[PDB]
Amino acid sequence: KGEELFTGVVPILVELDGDVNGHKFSVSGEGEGDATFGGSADLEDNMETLNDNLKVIEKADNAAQVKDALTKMRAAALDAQKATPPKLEDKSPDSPEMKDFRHGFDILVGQIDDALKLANEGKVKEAQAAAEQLKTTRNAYHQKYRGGKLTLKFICTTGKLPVPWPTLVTTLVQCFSRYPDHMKQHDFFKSAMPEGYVQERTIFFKDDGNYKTRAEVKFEGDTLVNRIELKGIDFKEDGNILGHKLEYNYNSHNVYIMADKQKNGIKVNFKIRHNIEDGSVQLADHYQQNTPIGDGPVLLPDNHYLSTQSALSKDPNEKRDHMVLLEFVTAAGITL
Ligand code: HEM
Repeated sequence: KGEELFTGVVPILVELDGDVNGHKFSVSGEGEGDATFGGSADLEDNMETLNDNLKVIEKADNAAQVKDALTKMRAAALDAQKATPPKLEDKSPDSPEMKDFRHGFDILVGQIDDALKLANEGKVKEAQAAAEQLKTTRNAYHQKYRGGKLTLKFICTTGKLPVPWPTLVTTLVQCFSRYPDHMKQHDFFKSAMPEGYVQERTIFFKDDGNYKTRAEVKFEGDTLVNRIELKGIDFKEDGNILGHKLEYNYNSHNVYIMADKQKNGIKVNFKIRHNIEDGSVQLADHYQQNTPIGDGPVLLPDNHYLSTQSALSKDPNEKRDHMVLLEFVTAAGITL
């Protein structure tokens, strides 16, 4: 059926026309997605350890906490180094790709030791700053070896963007989520293809204006395309959106999905958390429905959720206003 069109890498194109508070603009993006699910219990678990202990470091007060945490990551690293990631199952253990994979953890352990030295000395601040640089390695290596890669570069084609890039992330292809083999009957998104689906949202920015978006996601030839119109009203000119007070980063979220039998579709809600420069957080409340375009039948799911992670970055050679996006996403909430 429609999931078959996602079994390999798929080229993507994104076009957005926006008007916020009268500020018109256009964003155009291209890239690819890779929705196939493959998983390793061992890596999953090593990666959980790594992930949790980084957060412990970020919030820690004293060196004792940071040392303890860094030591635990180091074990996970060396253990993760012996695994075979799902993306490289078919590769020889001594292949160039598997060597690079292992080399990724040689860098990572190197960086951890750097952070250990600073921690042992009592330099908690400096250690936390050295712990941050691990993220760069994670991002580089996730982009080569982690499953479900969605990758896209977006350019503001009308010049300077009058809203922060982070606020447009959600709007700018949930058909590229990884549904685990047992949850494949709950994947509305892929099921609707190639005729595709209409995706509508209202996004309420706490104590500021709202965005209201309408989009068509469908295959145009071999490309999965996402085309959106977006109106923003009621934004405050010294607010976080129009005042450009949002940090250039993105958090991880749960996206809650349920069937909407009335509309042969799905209703969807979540709350995006946008970090602000001063240290505060600004909530973006998402209300969403999806409706098929075609008359063909479509999988209506049970309650479940998508778990998301995103890295935002820049192309050092790009002079236009832009955003590079790396994103991994997995359906969850239903066992065997
Ligand atoms: C501090 C650094 C890192 C963190 C915080 C981190 C975190 C994570 C997280 C949270 C996941 C998702 C696990 C899940 O889906 O349950 C993951 C997956 C993965 N990571 Fe990392 N990671 C880091 C570094 C690396 C490095 C250096 C590599 C490669 C050398 C790597 C390779 C992978 C792979 C292949 C997956 C997919 C696991 C699977 O699907 O079985 N990671 N990581």
